[PDB]
Formats: sequence, C-alpha cells, structure tokens
Amino acid sequence: KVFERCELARTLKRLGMDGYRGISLANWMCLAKWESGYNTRAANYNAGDRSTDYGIFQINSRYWCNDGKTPGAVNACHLSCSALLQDNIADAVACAKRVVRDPQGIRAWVAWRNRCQNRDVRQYVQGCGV
Ligand code: NA
Repeated sequence: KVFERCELARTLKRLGMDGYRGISLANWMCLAKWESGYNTRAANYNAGDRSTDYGIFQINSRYWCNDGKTPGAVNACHLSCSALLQDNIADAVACAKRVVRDPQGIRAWVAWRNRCQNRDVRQYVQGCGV
C-alpha cells in the first residue's frame, strides 16, 4: 500500500507515535518519506552485507526481523520480516518503536540524518489535522 501523506500522519498519531521516546510525528513522517515513499511493500536487498530492509520504515533483517537468509542475524522485534510488508502497519509501528528504544534513537536510520535532522520538518504534517 502506498499511503497518502495526511492519511499516514493520522494513522501514525492514532498508533501513539507522536512524541514516542521524544520523537515528533513530523520526524516519523520524514523518515517514512525518505525510506520508502510511504510504501509498505518495499523490500530492498543489500548486496553488500546480505541483509534486506523491509517495509514503510525499511527495517533491517540483521537485527530486527527474521527472514532466515541473513547471516548472524537476531530478531529483536520477534517478527517474521513478512509482517513488515503488510498493508496494516501495526506490526511495523511496534517494531519501529522497539528500534528507537535503543540508545541511538531515531539516528539508527542514516536517511534520517541525511534528510531530516536539523531541517524544517513541519511540511510533512501541515494541513493533516494532527
Ligand atoms: Na533477523
């Protein structure tokens, strides 16, 4: 599923992401925007280390979900990576919350540092009623 901007913003707020571990909704929106373009079925293989990024938040198989083919991997979210490819983003959100519970927080995703950190992220939620 490819979410429309405001539709996703309202969905994320209802799922309790606004201010989770100090992360504003606009930051989560910026992250999903640059990671997948608000697309839940995106799965990108990383030829370099044999891991794959899954779903709307592009969560990595080496540490967060199990896909069985990633060497020396753990499954901190206790989910099959297939769960992160559903149109219903409840599981992806639960796992995203888990990721940020670690010391790095939102910085765990390099795309956030490149495209969201220290920028005006207001545009991602403007006019969405959240
Ligand atoms: Na894994």
